[PDB]
Amino acid sequence: MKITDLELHAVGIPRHTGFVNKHVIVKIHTDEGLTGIGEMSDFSHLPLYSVDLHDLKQGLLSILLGQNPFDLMKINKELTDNFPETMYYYEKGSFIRNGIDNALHDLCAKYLDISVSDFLGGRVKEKIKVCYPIFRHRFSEEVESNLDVVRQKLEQGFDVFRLYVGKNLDADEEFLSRVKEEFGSRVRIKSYDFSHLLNWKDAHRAIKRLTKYDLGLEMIESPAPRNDFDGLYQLRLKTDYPISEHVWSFKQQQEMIKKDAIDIFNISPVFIGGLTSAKKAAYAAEVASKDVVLGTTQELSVGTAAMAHLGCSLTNINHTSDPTGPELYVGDVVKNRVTYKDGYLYAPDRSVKGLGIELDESLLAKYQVPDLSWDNVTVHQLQDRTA
Amino acid sequence: MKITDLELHAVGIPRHTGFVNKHVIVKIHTDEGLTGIGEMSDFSHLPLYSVDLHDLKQGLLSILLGQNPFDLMKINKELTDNFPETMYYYEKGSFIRNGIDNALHDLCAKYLDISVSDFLGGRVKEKIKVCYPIFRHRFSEEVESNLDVVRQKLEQGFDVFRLYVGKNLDADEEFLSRVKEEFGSRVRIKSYDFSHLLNWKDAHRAIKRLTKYDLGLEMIESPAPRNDFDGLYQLRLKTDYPISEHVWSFKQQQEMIKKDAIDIFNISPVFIGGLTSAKKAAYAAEVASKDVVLGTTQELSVGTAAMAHLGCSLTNINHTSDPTGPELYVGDVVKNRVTYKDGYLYAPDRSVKGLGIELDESLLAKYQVPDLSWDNVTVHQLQDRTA
Amino acid sequence: MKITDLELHAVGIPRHTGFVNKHVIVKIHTDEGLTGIGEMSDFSHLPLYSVDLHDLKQGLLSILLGQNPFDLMKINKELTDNFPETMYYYEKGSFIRNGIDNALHDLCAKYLDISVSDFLGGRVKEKIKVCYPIFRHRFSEEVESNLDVVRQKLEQGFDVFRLYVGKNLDADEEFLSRVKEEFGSRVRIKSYDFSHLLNWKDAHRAIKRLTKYDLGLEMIESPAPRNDFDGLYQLRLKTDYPISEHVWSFKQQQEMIKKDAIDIFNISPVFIGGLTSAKKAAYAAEVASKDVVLGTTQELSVGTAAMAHLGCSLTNINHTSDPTGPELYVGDVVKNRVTYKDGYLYAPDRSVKGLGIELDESLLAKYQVPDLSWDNVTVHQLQDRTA
Amino acid sequence: MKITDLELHAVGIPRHTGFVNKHVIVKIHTDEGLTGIGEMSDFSHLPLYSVDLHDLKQGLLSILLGQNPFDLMKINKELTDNFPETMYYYEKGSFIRNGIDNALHDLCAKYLDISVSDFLGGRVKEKIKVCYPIFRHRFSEEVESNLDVVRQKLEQGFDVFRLYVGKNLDADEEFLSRVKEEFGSRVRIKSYDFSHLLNWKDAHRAIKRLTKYDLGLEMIESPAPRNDFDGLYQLRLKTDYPISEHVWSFKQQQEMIKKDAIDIFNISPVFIGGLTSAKKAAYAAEVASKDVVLGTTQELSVGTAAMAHLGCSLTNINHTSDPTGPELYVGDVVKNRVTYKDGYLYAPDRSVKGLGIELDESLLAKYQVPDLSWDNVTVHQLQDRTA
Ligand SMILES: [Mg+2]
Ligand SMILES: [Mg+2]
Ligand SMILES: [Mg+2]
Ligand SMILES: [Mg+2]
Repeated sequence: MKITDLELHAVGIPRHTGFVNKHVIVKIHTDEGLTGIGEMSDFSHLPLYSVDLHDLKQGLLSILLGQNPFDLMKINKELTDNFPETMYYYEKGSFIRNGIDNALHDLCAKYLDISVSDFLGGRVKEKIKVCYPIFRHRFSEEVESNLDVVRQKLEQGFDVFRLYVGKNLDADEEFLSRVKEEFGSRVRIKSYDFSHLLNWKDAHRAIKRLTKYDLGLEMIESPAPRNDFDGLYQLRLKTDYPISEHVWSFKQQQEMIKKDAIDIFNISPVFIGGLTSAKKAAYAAEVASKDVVLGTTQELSVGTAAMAHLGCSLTNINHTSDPTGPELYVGDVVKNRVTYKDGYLYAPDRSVKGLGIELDESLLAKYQVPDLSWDNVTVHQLQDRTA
Repeated sequence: MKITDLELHAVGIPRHTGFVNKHVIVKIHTDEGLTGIGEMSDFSHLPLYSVDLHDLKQGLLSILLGQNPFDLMKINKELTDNFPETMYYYEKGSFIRNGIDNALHDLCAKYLDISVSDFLGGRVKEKIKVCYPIFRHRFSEEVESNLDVVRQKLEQGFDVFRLYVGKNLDADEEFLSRVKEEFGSRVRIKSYDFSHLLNWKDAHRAIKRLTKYDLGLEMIESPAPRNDFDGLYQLRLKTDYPISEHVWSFKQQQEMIKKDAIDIFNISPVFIGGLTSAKKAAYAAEVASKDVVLGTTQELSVGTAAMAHLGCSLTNINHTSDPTGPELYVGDVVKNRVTYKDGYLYAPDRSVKGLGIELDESLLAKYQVPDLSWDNVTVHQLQDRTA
Repeated sequence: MKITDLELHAVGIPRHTGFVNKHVIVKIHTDEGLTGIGEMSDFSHLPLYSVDLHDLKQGLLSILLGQNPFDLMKINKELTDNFPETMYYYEKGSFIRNGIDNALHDLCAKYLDISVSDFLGGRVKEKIKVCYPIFRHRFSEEVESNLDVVRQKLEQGFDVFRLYVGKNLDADEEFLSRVKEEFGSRVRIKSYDFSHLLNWKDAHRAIKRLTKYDLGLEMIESPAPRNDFDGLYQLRLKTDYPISEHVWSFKQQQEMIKKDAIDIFNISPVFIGGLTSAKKAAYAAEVASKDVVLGTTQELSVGTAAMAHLGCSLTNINHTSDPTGPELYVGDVVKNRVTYKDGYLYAPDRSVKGLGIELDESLLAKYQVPDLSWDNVTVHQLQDRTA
Repeated sequence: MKITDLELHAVGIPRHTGFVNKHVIVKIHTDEGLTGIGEMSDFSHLPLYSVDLHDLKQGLLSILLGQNPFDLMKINKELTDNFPETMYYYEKGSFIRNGIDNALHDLCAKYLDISVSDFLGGRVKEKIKVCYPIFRHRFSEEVESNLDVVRQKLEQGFDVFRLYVGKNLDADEEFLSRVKEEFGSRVRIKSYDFSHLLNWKDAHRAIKRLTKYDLGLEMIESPAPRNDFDGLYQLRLKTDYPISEHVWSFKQQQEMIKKDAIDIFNISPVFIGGLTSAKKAAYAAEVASKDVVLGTTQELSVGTAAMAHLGCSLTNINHTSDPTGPELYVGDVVKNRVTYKDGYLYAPDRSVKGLGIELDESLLAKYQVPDLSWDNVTVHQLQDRTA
C-alpha cells in the first residue's frame, strides 16, 4: 500500500458574516486506488503573504510519494522536519500538515473499512456540545445586528455562544447586558475571548467588569499576549473562572504545563498540525490532568468531520467546544455537511468507513479559486474575522 | 463487535538466574469468535501479597462484558477508574490494566487483519537495540559468575548490557574493572541502575566513582528514591550523563516534566497500564521534547511483542532499551518466541495480523500455576531479582 | 514625498560551497523620482513552502502606497501588524519586512544626500571584524576539504573563522585538531555553533570536549533548542565561555533578558525585520548592558551594506561578527561589492548618499529566477547549508 | 562638518505657582555656521549643590570640539563616560547630557533641512494628550486655591490633570472629592503621583482610599521608594490600576523589566540624558511590550519641542502624558512657545528644519542669571515644587 499522487484544490467560501476564507482540499491517491481526502483549513489569517500551491504540491509529493500511509509517526516526523513549529498561532505550515495528516487518517480508515472514529480510540460520546461565535464589537452600533444573530441561532438550536471581546469594553458590555435582558437564562455565553489583544492586567480589569454578566460562563480565553506564560499564570491566580489558551506548538504547550499557566487547553487539529499532532497534545494534557476543549479555526465539513471523530474519543473534554464552521460558511464542498442539532456537533456515521464525508466535485468547481492570494482586507478585519 | 468472555491463565516461569516469576496470560473473547491475547507481566514484585484471580476475573468481566473492543479510550478510562494510579513503581493494578489493554490491541488488529504495528502508527524502525541485564552484586564473590554471563551473551550477539548497582560499590567497581580488562571496548554497559536504593548525594558519590569506567555509558537510571523529583533534578545538574527514570503514573511523569527532573523517560507498558497508557506517556514526553527508552519488567513473548510494536513506532527512542525477557526466561507460552539478533529486538512480522505471536496451549498447561501465591523469598532477592 | 510603486526582483545565486540561495531585490519608487533599494535576504530556509511574489507585491503596495518614507516608526508598525513575529528563527515575514525597511533607509538617506551611516547615528568604527564560516561536518571525509577552505581564506586575509558543530562530534574534533596542528595560532575559530541542534546537557558534553581546542574562542552559539531560555541559562552558568543566541523576535529577546539567559545577543536585520527593528533590539541589549555581535543569514551586497552601516554605529559590539555573504556567494547584483580586507567588513563610502551600493541591471537579469520555488534539497542540507 | 564652540546660558524663570527654576540654554556652533540649540532643563532639584558652568563649558568643549555632530552614538558614549548614570531620579549629569544631545539633534536636522521629527523616525501622531499638574497638598487650606487652578485650566482647554499625593491623605481626598462634586465627569485626573514618598504598603493603603475617586484614572505613579523594584512588583499585583515609574537609568529600567515591576514606563529626555538615550529606553520598553508615557521635569519651549518630536514618533504611548512646562512657566526664551490646544501638546511645524523653535535673545538677556546657585528653599518645597 503506497502513496502515488497528491491533489490540492483551492477554494474560496464566504461566511454569513461576509468574511471570505480560502481553504485547500486534499486528495491523496494510492496504488490500490484508495483515496484519502483532507482539508488545510482557513489560510485567511495573518501573516499577509500566500503559499505557492504548485511548489507546495511538489514539496509534499517529494515527502509522501511511495510511502505507506499507515506510517503515521514516520510521516508526521518528516512533515514536522519540513514545516517546523514556530510558536505562532497561525503558522501556515501547521494548516498544511493538518490537511495531509487528516487525509492520511481518512485513507487508512477507508483501507481498513472502518470509521476514523475507530482508528482513533473509539468513542466516549456520540456528539460534542459546541457554541456559535459572536465576533467582537469595535463599535456600539454593531450590537443590534449581533443580537439578531443570537435570536436567530437560538431558534435554530444553538443555546450556547462565545463572545470575542477586548477592542471596545463598552460595546462588549452593552451586548452582554442586552442578551441577559432579552433572553434571561435561555442563552449561555460560555467564553469571553480576548484573542491575545490585551496585556494580562488590562485583561484582568476587563474580566472584572465583563464577568458581572455570568450567563453560564465557562472560561476566559486568550486573556494574555501570545506566549505570555507568566501573564497567563498570574491571571489564573486572580481569576475564579478557568483560563483557556490555544495550543499552537508542543514547546508552547510544554511551557504552559511547566508553569501551570492555564486551566483548559484549547486543542484543534489545524493549529497544531493534524489529528496525529492533536492527539499527542490531548494526551499530554491528559497526562498533566488538564481539561481540554476542542477549538477551531472554523473549518469546512471535511475538517469538521475529522475533528468530530477526535473530539468524541477524548475523555477530558468537560466544557463546551467551538467548531461551528459548516454553520458559519454559506457553502461547503461535500454531498452532506456535518450535522448540528440542539447545539451539538455529531460525529459522522460510525458505519461509514473513513471520515464519513463525501466530496461533491461540482461544489469543488463552484468554489474553486486560482490560488491563495489575498483580497482587500484590514488588520482589524483579519483579527476579528469581520467584513 | 462485542466482548463476551475473559480467561486468566496463571503461569510460573523460572529465569536462567534462578528467579521464578509468575505471569497471567489473558484471553478476551468476542461474539464474532475473534480472541485477543494479552499478558499481565511479572506479578513477582513487592508488595508481598497476591491478587485473587477468581475475584479479578469477575471484576474485569463486569467492566468488559458487552463492550466494543475498539472503544480503547472509554475502556481504559473505566480500567483506570477501578485500578487507580498510585505513584508506585510496582502497582499490581498497572500490570492488570496492561494485560487487558494489550489483549484489546491484539483483538482489534486481528479484526482489522493488520499487525498491531499498523494500529499504533506504523513503523519508524524494524528493530530496537536492547541490552542484557546483569543483576546487582551484593558480594564480590558474585562477580566471576556475572563475567561468564557477559562472555556467554556477547558470543550470542548481545554486545550491550546494563548493570544494577548500589548495594556494594566495591563489587560494582570490581565487575566494571574486570569487564573493561577482558573485553576492552567489545562490550558496552549502557546504564548503571541504582533502583531507587540511594539518596541522591550518595548516588552522586557512587556515580562519580563508577563513571571512572565508561564503556559506552548512555545513562544513569533511578539514581534517587522513588518520586524524589528534587533529588533527580539536582543530580541532573551535577551529572554529565543523562539521568533516566521509570514512568509509573501520569502524575509522577507530569511532575518530572514540570521540574525538568530527568533527561530520559523510561517508559514500559506494564508499569503504566498498557499500550494505550504507554502511548500517552510517550507522546507527553515527545511534546516535552524528552528522550525515551523502552523499559521493561522482563516479560514473556506476548508482552515483549506488544512493546516491540510500540517501540518501533516511536520517534524519540535514541538510546539502548531494556526488554530481554524471552532471553532471560527458560520457558515461554508461545509457538515462536520474539526474535533477538545482534542485540536487537525485532518487531513481529508486520504481515501477521494481531500481535504476531501465537499461544501454545501445551506450554500454558506445562507452566500452569494454581494462583499468584508467593514462595520463600527475601526482600533483597525481590529487589535484585536474584535467587 | 510619497511612495508610488514597488518592484520585487527574485534572483538565485549559488555559493562556492554549492548551496543555491534565492533572494529578492527591492525597489521603492517615489513621486519625486528617488528610488530606495533593498534586499529580502536568503528565503532558502525551512519551512519548505514559498511565498507568492505577485500577491506579496499587492499586499506590500497596499501598505506602502502614498506613505511618507520618513515615517519609519509608523510604517514598521504596520509592517509588523501584517507580518507578526512568530518566535521562529526563519520566519519569512521577517525577511520581507527587512527588505522593505532597508530600502526605506536607502531612500531616506538618498533624499537627504547622506550615507545611511549618518541616518543611523554616525560611526563608532569604520569597519567590523568578521569571520568566514566552515559549515558542519556530518562525516570525517568532509574534513580535508574544509581544511583547504581555511588555508585558502587565510591567504586571502580571513584569519578568523567560526565552526558549525553538533552532528558528528568526532568530525568536529578532527577538524579543530587538524587546524591547530597546521596553523598553530595563525587562525582563530571564534565560535562553535550548535544551531539549536542539541539539548543543553548534550551541548554541555560537546562543549566540554570541543573546548579542549581554544583557538581564540570567543563564544558558543545556539547551544540549546530554539527558545529554550532555561537551558541557555543553565548552560551560561556551567560554561566559562560567553553564550550567544540569535534574536528572532522581541518577545524572545525580552525573555532572554528577563532570565539573563545569555551573554551575547546575536542581532541581524534579516531575522528581526530590518534596520529599524535591529536598532531596537540593539538598543534593548545596550539598556540591558549586554554584548552584541552582528549576525547574518549570509546576504548579498545590498543587505551586507545595510548591516555594515548599522554595525559601525553600535557601541556594544566587542567580539567578531559573522556577515561574509558577498565572499561566500559566487555572484552578486551590484556594480561594486562590499569590501572585505584583513578579515574586516568595511562600511560603504560615507560620502556616497544612500546605502553606498549600486544595482547592476545586467546582473539582476543574469540571476533572475521566476519565483521562490524550492529545488531538490534535504533537511540536513537546509540545516547545514550544504550541497 | 565639525563642532567649533559651545555656549551655556543660565536663566531663571518663575512658575505661576511661584516656584522659580533655573535652566541652561545650549548653543553648539560649527565650522559651517550652523548652530544647534538645546536645553538642560530644571536644575532646581535636590541635591542641594550647584554645577560650575565655567568649568562645565571647558569639560564639554573638551569632549565636543572637532567632532562630527552626526556621530550621535559615539558622542553619547563619551558623554555617558564622563557623566555616569547613578540610579538617581535627579542626577544633574543627566540634565547636562540631555541639553547637549537635544542641541545635536537640532543641529543635525538643520544641516539636513528637515524637522527633528523626520530625524527621529517620522510621525505616528501630530499631537500628544497631556495633563496639567496639581501639586501636592500638605494642608487642607491649600485645596481651595488648587480647585481654582482646575477651574481656570479647564476653561483654557486642559480637561485632564494629574495629582501629586502622599503627604496628607485627608487633603488629597478633600481635593478629589471637591473636584468630582464641582466638575462631575468634565475633568479627569489621570494619575495620582506619590513621588516615591511612601513604602509600598502605605501606598497600597493610600491607593485603596484615594481610588474611591476614579475620574478617568489611568495610572498610579511612583507608589514606592526609588529603586524599590520588589515593592513596585508587589504593588503591581495588588493594584488593578497600571503602575507607572520614571526611567532614570538603563540599569534601573533593566531591573524593572527583569522583575516585571511596572506596567507603564515614564520616559523623559531630561532624566535619562537626552533624545538619544530616551529613544533607547523607549525602544527597550517596546521590545519588552511595555506601555510608555512621556514624562517631564517641566521644561521650557526648547526642551518641550524636542520631547514633542520624540513623543509623536513613538508607537507605544497609549495614555495621557505630562509635559506642560511652557504653560506652567511665566516666561520662556523663544519667539514662539510650543502650542497646547484642547489639552494636547502639538509637535512643532514639520516644515521647519530643526527643533522648529527659535531663541529670542532679548528674553535670554531678560531671564539671565549669573549661575545655578540656590536661593532660600525648603526640602518640602523642592520635593513638591511649591513656594
Ligand atoms: Mg480561522
Ligand atoms: Mg519485573
Ligand atoms: Mg541564511
Ligand atoms: Mg522638574
